[PDB]
Amino acid sequence: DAPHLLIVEARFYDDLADALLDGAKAALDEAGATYDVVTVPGALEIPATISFALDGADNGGTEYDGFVALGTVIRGETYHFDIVSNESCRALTDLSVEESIAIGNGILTVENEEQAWVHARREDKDKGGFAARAALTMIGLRKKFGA
Amino acid sequence: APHLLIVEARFYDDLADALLDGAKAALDEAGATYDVVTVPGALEIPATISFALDGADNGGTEYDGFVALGTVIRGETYHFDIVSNESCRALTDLSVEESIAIGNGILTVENEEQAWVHARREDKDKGGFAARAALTMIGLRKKFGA
Amino acid sequence: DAPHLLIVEARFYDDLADALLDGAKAALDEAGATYDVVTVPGALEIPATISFALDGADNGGTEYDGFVALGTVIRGETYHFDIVSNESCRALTDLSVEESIAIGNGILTVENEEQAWVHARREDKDKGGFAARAALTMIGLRKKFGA
Amino acid sequence: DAPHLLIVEARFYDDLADALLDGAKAALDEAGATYDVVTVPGALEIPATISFALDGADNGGTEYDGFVALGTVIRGETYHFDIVSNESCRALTDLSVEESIAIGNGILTVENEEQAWVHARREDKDKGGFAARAALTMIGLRKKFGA
Amino acid sequence: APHLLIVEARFYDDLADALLDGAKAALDEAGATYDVVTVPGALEIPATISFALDGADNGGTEYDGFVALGTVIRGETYHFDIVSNESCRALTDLSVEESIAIGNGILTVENEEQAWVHARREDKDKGGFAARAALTMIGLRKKFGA
Ligand SMILES: [Ca+2]
Ligand SMILES: [Ca+2]
Ligand SMILES: [Ca+2]
Ligand SMILES: [Ca+2]
Ligand SMILES: [Ca+2]
Repeated sequence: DAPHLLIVEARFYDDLADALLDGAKAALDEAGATYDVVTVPGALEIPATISFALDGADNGGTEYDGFVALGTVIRGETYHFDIVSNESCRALTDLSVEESIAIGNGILTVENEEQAWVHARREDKDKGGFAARAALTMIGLRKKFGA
Repeated sequence: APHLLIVEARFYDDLADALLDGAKAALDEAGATYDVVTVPGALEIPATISFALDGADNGGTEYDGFVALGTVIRGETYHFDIVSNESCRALTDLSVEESIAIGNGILTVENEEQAWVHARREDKDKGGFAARAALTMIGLRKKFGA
Repeated sequence: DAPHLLIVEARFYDDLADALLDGAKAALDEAGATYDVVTVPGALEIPATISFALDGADNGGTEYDGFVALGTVIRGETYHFDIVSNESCRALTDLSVEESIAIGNGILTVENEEQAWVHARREDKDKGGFAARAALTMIGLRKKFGA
Repeated sequence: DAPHLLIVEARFYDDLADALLDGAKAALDEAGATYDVVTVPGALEIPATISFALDGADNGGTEYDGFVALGTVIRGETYHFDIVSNESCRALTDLSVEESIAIGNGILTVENEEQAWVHARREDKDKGGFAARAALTMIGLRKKFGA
Repeated sequence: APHLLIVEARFYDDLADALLDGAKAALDEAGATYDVVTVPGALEIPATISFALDGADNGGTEYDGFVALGTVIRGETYHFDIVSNESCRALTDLSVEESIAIGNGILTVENEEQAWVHARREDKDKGGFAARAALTMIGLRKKFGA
């Protein structure tokens, strides 16, 4: 009965990811919703992962009620960052419309390493927390419309 | 009479009301009915409409059009610009893809001040214009027999 | 027998829109093509409008040979303009590919009122006319390939 | 038996376009491939044209083995150059994946007339020849995977 | 064992060799096999993978995953950010659209020096990471039973 979410986390900063993962798990537990957790090389692999789960569920696998996307992108000195942030947000959003699914977007786009934690921890910004609530919020509507 | 679905994203309850007020007014004045749901951000509006569309395919509410409302001010963080482009993009695509009437009332201003100059139905009434856009599209959608 | 296209115009500035429309109409008349005209609030609603026409044609509705999209986007003070410029273009481009249809893109993106007129007027740059001519060229290619 | 490609050229600057087309045609000649040439007014019209060709093939029309897209965008005064550059590239790439086709991308995006010649001329950068060759390369990979 | 298709876009033969080397090493180390095909630019990579997928359908090689390699060095012109943007965009979509495992090894650096820092396996081993990324995605793809 209680929604079972699939948390897809992209981690390069074990410390940071742990903050978001905790943040997301926090809000989810308080809401009393079960969940699994898979790990991917980067934010860009999050969409495909969700896509894998949907395909699996269509083959009798776990039929998730919603998904939470966690990851951290910091704009360093290389150009391989602005692209990740944009395209990940784009893919996730399209996937959400295309597959008519609930997806909490916790892919944080931070400038420096500092803001990464400000937004990471659940005590401060708790962006991982909002992601879960967003997910559940979306799961709620998804249910409401009986999609 | 057209039954619209108003999907709003709200972070600043206040600003969101000026917009929902505008949208609701415009729809009321045109004699259109509607339901209202809420989402945490502009980016979730596309998916919400998607749900409604799927839901209607399974005996759910058969909406005639949609009204998207939200506010995205460019502050300092980068999690603003991207939200603005994608929301607009996803909404536009959704409308073409599903061939549906969508009133785009997602505001993209530079500051809190410009937000109300667009929100309040006393000013630019962006919410009202969005609702009217929706109605316009619904009318076009019918005229063509889509 | 002669090409019949659907002019979809987004009109905020009534005068500018009349100028573009005059341009589009003059070019279409000159080639011997016919057309219907529908109005929408903004450039962003043109792709869907065309989408409506295509659907309606699949239901015994009007069968257009091509489309002309007319609109005027003036980079004002608000940031809500560069978005309309990009997406309208991208949305139209995709639609033309996705649906293999002839679309003259006459959505102007100008810096101000002055350039709007410089571009909208048939007497000057005639973008409405060029968009119509582009639609006609595309219809020609479309017929040539037998699509 | 030799590859037969369709060259879709966006033609605005006649001389540059001729250089470009000369580069492509020469590259296709040297490899023994044949080609048809169609003209559109802008780069944004190339993807759809290719779309028509594909639709026509299904309708008993000419079956092409690959496509060469030629065009020249020079960042000038209008803001309708950054959009054309990105969206045409995006549209073509998207089209190549979606339809699994061989497309040589010779749409040039240069800062000025001088660089346009440096790139367009077969005797220099020969971007037209590169695109025609890129197209033949993709046709080769296409046959290789038996697609 | 997994059989991958490495699609490399190569202009700078030296950098390409680095990435390829790094990718092959990471795949052999995991016991995965692979075929290598070469394209002119990063933008042809998505379509190449598309050809593979297509060919599989006709009794052609069935790949369990793909590794895309290329290096886009932002020069003095802006026609590098386009290639960089659209290739990353196209691969991400193909991975979602076809639900396949794709290791993104397309490098987007500021200068040549950085390319080598990312290309060399002794360094940031981006080629190896893309290959590893692909394996991970293959594992996950298996886990969910995609
Ligand atoms: Ca002046
Ligand atoms: Ca010089
Ligand atoms: Ca095939
Ligand atoms: Ca090891
Ligand atoms: Ca097979």
